[PDB]
Amino acid sequence: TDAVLELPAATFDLPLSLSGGTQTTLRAHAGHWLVIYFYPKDSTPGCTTEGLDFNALLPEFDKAGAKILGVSRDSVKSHDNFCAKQGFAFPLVSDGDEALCRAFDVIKEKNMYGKQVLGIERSTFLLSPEGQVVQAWRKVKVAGHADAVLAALKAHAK
Ligand SMILES: [Cl-]
Ligand code: NA
Ligand code: NA
Repeated sequence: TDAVLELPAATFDLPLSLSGGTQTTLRAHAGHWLVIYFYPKDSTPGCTTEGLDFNALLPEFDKAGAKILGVSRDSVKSHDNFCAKQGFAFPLVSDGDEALCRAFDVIKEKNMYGKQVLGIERSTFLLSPEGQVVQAWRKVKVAGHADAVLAALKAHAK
């Protein structure tokens, strides 16, 4: 009923490779809120702006007991370099095979260049403590986004 998106059961058990060399799974986050933001490419202007915006708000996400994960299909090493350069204090998922991206349906197609071109569409999701996707943002406008996600989280968590 409150879900806005249904994920395959297996999604919650996918091993997600993180910056720093460990793995997580969505099921491992049971009991707390989780913000999952998808972005197209490490170390590009919009993606850097977005990551820095979330990073600045971490204490506010902490107040709600929430954790954040950023996701792109860049490698672990790329993610390590991006985190270190920018000072991010939350993890980045290296979704190299786009398994997590496909589960959230963020790989979108555009007819361009006389081709059918597939890519990550900037998108964010709020996952409840019981693993329901209760809010989505797609074709994300970076400016103001992290603030809006925090506000929505607070509204849902209260
Ligand atoms: Cl959705
Ligand atoms: Na960088
Ligand atoms: Na969760």
